[PDB]
Amino acid sequence: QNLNVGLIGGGFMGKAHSLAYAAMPMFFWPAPALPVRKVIAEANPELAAEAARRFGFENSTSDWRSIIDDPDIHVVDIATPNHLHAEIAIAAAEAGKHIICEKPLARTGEESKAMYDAVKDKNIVHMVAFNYRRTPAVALAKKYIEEGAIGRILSFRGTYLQDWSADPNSPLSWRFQKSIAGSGALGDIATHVIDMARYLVGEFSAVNAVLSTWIPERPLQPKGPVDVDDEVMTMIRFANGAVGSVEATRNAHGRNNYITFEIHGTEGSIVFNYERRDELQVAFASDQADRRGFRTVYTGPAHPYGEGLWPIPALGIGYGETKIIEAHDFFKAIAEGGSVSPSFADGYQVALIDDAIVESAAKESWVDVPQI
Amino acid sequence: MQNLNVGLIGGGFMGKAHSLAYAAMPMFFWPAPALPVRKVIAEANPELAAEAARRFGFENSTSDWRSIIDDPDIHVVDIATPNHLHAEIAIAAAEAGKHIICEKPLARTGEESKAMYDAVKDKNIVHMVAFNYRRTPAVALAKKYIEEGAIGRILSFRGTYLQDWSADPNSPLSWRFQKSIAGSGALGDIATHVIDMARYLVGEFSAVNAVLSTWIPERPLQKGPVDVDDEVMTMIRFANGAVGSVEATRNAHGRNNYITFEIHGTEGSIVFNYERRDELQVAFASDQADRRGFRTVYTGPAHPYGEGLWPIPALGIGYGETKIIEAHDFFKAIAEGGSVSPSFADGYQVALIDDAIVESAAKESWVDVPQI
Amino acid sequence: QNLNVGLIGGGFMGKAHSLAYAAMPMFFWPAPALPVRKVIAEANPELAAEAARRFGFENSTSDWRSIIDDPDIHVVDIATPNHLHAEIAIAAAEAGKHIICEKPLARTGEESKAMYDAVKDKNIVHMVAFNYRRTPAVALAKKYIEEGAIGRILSFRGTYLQDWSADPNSPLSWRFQKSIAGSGALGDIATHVIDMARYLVGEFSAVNAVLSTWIPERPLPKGPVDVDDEVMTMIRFANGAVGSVEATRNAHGRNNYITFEIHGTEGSIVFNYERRDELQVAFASDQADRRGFRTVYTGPAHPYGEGLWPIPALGIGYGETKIIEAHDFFKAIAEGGSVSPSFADGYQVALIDDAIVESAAKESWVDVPQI
Amino acid sequence: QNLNVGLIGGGFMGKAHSLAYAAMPMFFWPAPALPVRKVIAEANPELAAEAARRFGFENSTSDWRSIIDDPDIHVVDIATPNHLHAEIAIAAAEAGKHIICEKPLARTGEESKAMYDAVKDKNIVHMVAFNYRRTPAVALAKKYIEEGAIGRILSFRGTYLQDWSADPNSPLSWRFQKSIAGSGALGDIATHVIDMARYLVGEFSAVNAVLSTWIPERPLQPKGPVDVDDEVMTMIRFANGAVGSVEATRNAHGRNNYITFEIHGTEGSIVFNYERRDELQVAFASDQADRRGFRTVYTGPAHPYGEGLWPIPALGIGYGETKIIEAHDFFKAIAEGGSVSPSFADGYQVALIDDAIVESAAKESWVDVPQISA
Ligand SMILES: NC(=O)C1=CN([C@@H]2O[C@H](COP(=O)(O)OP(=O)(O)OC[C@H]3O[C@@H](n4cnc5c(N)ncnc54)[C@H](O)[C@@H]3O)[C@@H](O)[C@H]2O)C=CC1
Ligand SMILES: NC(=O)C1=CN([C@@H]2O[C@H](COP(=O)(O)OP(=O)(O)OC[C@H]3O[C@@H](n4cnc5c(N)ncnc54)[C@H](O)[C@@H]3O)[C@@H](O)[C@H]2O)C=CC1
Ligand SMILES: NC(=O)C1=CN([C@@H]2O[C@H](COP(=O)(O)OP(=O)(O)OC[C@H]3O[C@@H](n4cnc5c(N)ncnc54)[C@H](O)[C@@H]3O)[C@@H](O)[C@H]2O)C=CC1
Ligand SMILES: NC(=O)C1=CN([C@@H]2O[C@H](COP(=O)(O)OP(=O)(O)OC[C@H]3O[C@@H](n4cnc5c(N)ncnc54)[C@H](O)[C@@H]3O)[C@@H](O)[C@H]2O)C=CC1
Repeated sequence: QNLNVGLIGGGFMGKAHSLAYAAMPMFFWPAPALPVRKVIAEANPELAAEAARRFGFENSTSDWRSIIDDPDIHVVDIATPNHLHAEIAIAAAEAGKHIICEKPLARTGEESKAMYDAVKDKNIVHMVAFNYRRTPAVALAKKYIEEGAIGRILSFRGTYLQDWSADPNSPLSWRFQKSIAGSGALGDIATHVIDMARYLVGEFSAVNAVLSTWIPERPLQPKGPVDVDDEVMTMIRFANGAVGSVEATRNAHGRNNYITFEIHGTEGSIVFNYERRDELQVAFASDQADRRGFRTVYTGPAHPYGEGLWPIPALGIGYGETKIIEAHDFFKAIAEGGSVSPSFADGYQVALIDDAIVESAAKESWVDVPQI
Repeated sequence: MQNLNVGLIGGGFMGKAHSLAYAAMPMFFWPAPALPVRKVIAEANPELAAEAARRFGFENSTSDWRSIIDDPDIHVVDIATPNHLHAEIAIAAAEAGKHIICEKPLARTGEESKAMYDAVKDKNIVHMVAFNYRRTPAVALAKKYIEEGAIGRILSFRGTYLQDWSADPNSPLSWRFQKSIAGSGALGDIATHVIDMARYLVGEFSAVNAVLSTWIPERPLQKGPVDVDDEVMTMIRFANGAVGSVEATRNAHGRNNYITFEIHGTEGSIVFNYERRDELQVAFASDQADRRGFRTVYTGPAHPYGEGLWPIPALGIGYGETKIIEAHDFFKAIAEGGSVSPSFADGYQVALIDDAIVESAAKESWVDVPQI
Repeated sequence: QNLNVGLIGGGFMGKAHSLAYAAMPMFFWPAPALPVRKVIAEANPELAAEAARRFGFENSTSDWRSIIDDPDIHVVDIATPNHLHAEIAIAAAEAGKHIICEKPLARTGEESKAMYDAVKDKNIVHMVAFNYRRTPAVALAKKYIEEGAIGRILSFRGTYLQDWSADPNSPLSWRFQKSIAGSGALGDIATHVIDMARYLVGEFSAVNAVLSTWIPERPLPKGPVDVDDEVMTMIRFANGAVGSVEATRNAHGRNNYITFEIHGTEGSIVFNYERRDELQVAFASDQADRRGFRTVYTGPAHPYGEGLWPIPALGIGYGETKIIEAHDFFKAIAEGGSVSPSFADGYQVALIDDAIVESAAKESWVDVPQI
Repeated sequence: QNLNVGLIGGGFMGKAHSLAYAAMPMFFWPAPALPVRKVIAEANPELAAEAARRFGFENSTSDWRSIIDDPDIHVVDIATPNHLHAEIAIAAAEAGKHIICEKPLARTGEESKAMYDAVKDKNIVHMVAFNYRRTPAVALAKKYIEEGAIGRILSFRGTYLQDWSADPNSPLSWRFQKSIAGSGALGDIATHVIDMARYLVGEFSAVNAVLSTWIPERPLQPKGPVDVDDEVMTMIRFANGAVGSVEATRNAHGRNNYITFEIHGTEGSIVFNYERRDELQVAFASDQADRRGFRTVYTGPAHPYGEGLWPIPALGIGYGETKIIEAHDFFKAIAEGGSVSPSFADGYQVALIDDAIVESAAKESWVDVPQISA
């Protein structure tokens, strides 16, 4: 069975998404369904037609509403900047389309809520693209935790450290503009870590945070204001009694895409570093005392999703494989008439955690995270 | 834009990696040198062939590879079969005036490989052997440092390829363990990748001195004998006067896809580990005395091929990106009427090196490597 | 010149300190002064006598006051549990003796204050034994920072993760009893990280903390743990940087994992004591195609390198940190100078700990009093 | 019991040796015996007196013969360059002293044979100072192998890679002079790896090697010739049927004290890197399939020698602890009327391997390695 995709935005995530739709059935065969790259929307006709050629779409448009109104489109895939997520998803939901939307779901908790409300009562699959939790090593961590293999979780530490804008001469873009992005590091990269904490540990009860801006204006490439955070650090109380912290920054020289976590359980520990994403480190307390420590486990056929990936460990997982697994599970949900995680429910919950972090930093005090 | 019809022969492991490369290359390298059309796939029987076409997105399928050779509208023949069919298929393709990419090793013996070289060497066709690991961005970056003189003159090279997927004696007797099909075991299957790297980064081999080992002499079928090497180690004299060694094995517990090198130059060193392929390690002698050592460099836009890959370092290179780069350079050679490296000339030189290694092991002496 | 040492405590730190006194001049020659292991005190005569023979002291005693009252003694070295730090240090200061005291300085801010007040108007050398800041790699980090090589510091992350007590059957030693220890992970190990932060970044302005006890009772029949197993705190530095420190006794796979990561405007530095020979430094100024963390092995080219091993990676262990400590302590004494960290630093750390405890109790930011 | 030590030479090993004697009882208590730093010899009386003060020796001399002839000296510790090991050890053995000698035992197999022949019938403890095998990680690897925990050994790889002389302006010290040193990288650093190979895998059956000199002259401490190898690589056939190789060099930028090995067994693998000596990496085939790989094990109380070292893993092993452990075992053998490994027998076997490597390199052929009993 074919599912006709309408992809809105042909930039960085347009590419990664197009790769996923091209490759997914090659990896996961027989596929839950066959993606058809039907129409791509971009900001003007020339951009759109060029994107269609590059990414292999059958049609282009400069008006995304023409995708919403097309009765032959089954999936709407939102790959635009954060300011258009809600308007597009809400239209798509009203037209009864399945939706994958890039993170953060929207710019604020309130805007995210409207998207969740728009889908929560329809029999459509809705997904927020936190692809990093589908790194096989992160799925392997989940497996170990659910089996009890590290016991009860005490403590979680999570980072997302980057440096692509660590230079003040690096130009202003929508990622530095509150009106567009909603927040800086918090929305752009801390949300990936937060989803990861929710996935592996559980729901957040409360946060206590500090937001920092290090580079308050950038050249327009003549300068404009950066009115978002460059860096966030937050302590966390988890609803199950665990404690933790998350730190994200755009200003860590030497750190490129350093999404990490360290989890301490009563019977073991798990460490992950996405810069070496093929590896998961796991220390089991039950190891004999003279041979006890972290094992470096390379993901392959024996680990979650391994049947759909490469025939030996360390043949190498890249960014693409994570989007491929994401597309697979999205399509599986559609084909099976089920739901997928993370959904717009997960999207909205994160946006509420973001609001709580901002409020916490403003008031310099603990803030309870409202639940869903 | 120029569209080239590909006939792929084999829909196994490399059939998948190759299909991914043909679907993805234009998305990464845009504007593309030419657009691959997945036109026909050949497999061992008609049911296999049709299923592989559905899986890998080929328009047509056949159980007979000759029908690809004889089809005037196929521009590219891509040989992804086991080693016993490389020569017959490439020689047919050459005679039909097709561009050819052939999986490594080029064939089972030096003499088979020579017949393939002789068939293409005086034709105006692009011919390539699929030593894709040299197109890991980290390896291309190593080449850049070297050719720039940034580590000075090369003194010594150490290369490995350590695996463990058949380290269990109950792993069965596939074609890779059968000399009549494979030609050799670890030597032809995995040492050739390291030998190609050594030729690319250091230069031509002058002599070798080797030991071949078989640790598991019989396996279950699907009982039968293993008549190839499980492991090879060889010393090398390079024609430029550097020294080195290469070691490959199927029997190193904990080693998954551990293709590595370490190069010592007069002014620096380079160390590469494919299990962490995003990284190149480089130590420059020119560093100030109190801040000298190996730098871990993560590949991205600033490094070779980076313009066609991901927007920041450590977003993550996998196996697929190496095949995408290989496909890009193959197609660029075709579009531009040039040649590509490594070619059948390279494939044949490596077959001669393997033969010299076998001779060496048998005679327990240094053997000069014949030049093509 | 000889400096006569009176060492109080013959346990773990007794052994490390005795090693430092025995080895320091072999390493740093000519030496600032020659340590004489003159008297070791222990808790009873037989322990003391055995400790003097094991550690090579001229004399033993089962009464630490015999050291204070011995006019031959130049140096009092306090290697007892935390409850005796204050009374011993104060008596030694009143006797005009140079003092090194193990961390934490005392059990609380107030007890620490008494120790500081006893030395602050004197010119004796007083030192608190935060020896991890004298790992050569950490001193290297300080050098890079002071040179401006990573620019201005924005952010600090520090850990001390251990697991020696992660098993609930691990017994109720003095480190788990508030009356003796003062606090748990916070006093015992987080203080090393706080010291490193103060050394590399600067003074703490405010803290916001959470304290956790995971294992509330232990075999002595059992008894209650009334200290923290784990602490995490956010930090505002006086200079405007931000950071955090995390320490725990409950991290399976982590043995002596005292680490930091510093983000400056022109570079980053990472250190991991479990691989203490290494310092990781990333300079923004690296050419754009060869930029990232370089792993620097400490040796002759690096701070303290003239007194250590002749090549990098010959190997620094725990003892070398203590030897360097002793070296600088004795150099201060012999020149009539002061040493860092002093009891001023020890007391400042003790104020930071009190602010951390207070912060955790009140679940709010607390300003750190300055001495 | 007190054992009087006469140390000959107060250079770099003088210091590490003096540390071992001063510290060993603090770590391993009760001690087998108490080392006494009685007399140190150096090459002139001013050096000797200065060394005695630096290293805490009671007495000094400029004539090491006065240590041999001193009836109150129990232990002779030879820490000179390679050219004096033999003359000193042979005189100490004839005088009935216990002996620890620095590696390599002597300059050649023949000279090493003389040393072994002088001790093998005497009732003395004799030791060659291959201290790196007493890194606790390496002792741990021995434990795993002897237990059968990685099965039968198929393959061994060892390196000793350094760069302290990778600048050709680094001066022509004795280490670059064949007449003093006997060989370059081979004798100075490959011998440590060869000892580990013997200890962990077994005896060598044959070798096939290449020796390289990259920098053929250096400034004198005007220039002189370097007439030793900078670099060695050798393939190995082990007597038990395992294969392997060893590589050592003075010319590897970024490598400081990179003594490593990788061992492949039928049921697991072991990897060690001295630049991170606190760690041993071990991969067990028996791990469940979804949690299988190299474990990074930090050495401490649970591991060999752990009762004498630090109370938790990763408090930190440095070079000195290896010398302490070495002195512990040496004194233990003296105190118990026993012997220790590696002895002059082992020293001589290594010198024979070196000779075979040299010969192999010159003939470009496999050379069988004689056993010390031949
Ligand atoms: N899951 C992940 O790992 C990542 C997610 N993201 C998210 O993906 C989304 C897109 O980010 P990037 O692709 O990096 O941004 P980008 O700036 O590379 O591309 C966004 C594209 O949106 C197009 N666009 C703008 N207005 C439009 C309109 N009215 N109609 C059609 N197209 C329009 C632009 O022309 C541009 O090409 C963002 O929400 C971002 O937060 C971004 C990077 C990674
Ligand atoms: N460059 C690299 O990194 C790698 C290269 N290789 C090489 O690729 C080649 C294929 O290896 P794999 O894909 O691993 O083998 P495979 O066994 O996974 O697949 C080979 C396929 O060839 C098909 N085949 C056999 N006879 C055929 C015929 N007459 N016509 C059409 N198809 C036929 C089989 O049905 C099978 O599906 C080999 O030469 C191997 O050495 C393999 C793995 C990796
Ligand atoms: N890296 C570092 O700087 C470390 C510092 N420490 C600190 O060192 C101090 C001692 O710790 P450890 O040596 O590990 O404890 P420990 O329990 O090993 O030894 C303490 C010794 O003090 C002795 N003692 C008790 N009362 C005494 C008295 N009245 N007179 C003489 N001796 C007495 C005990 O008999 C015991 O042998 C503590 O303040 C601790 O916080 C401990 C470990 C490491
Ligand atoms: N086990 C290990 O890890 C190491 C072993 N070694 C070995 O230890 C030995 C000494 O090497 P280093 O200490 O590095 O050399 P060095 O050159 O630092 O010291 C040698 C000392 O021997 C002294 N000496 C020379 N002739 C003498 C005489 N007739 N009487 C008394 N002393 C005399 C010299 O004055 C010099 O101070 C060598 O055999 C070397 O191969 C060296 C370094 C490390």
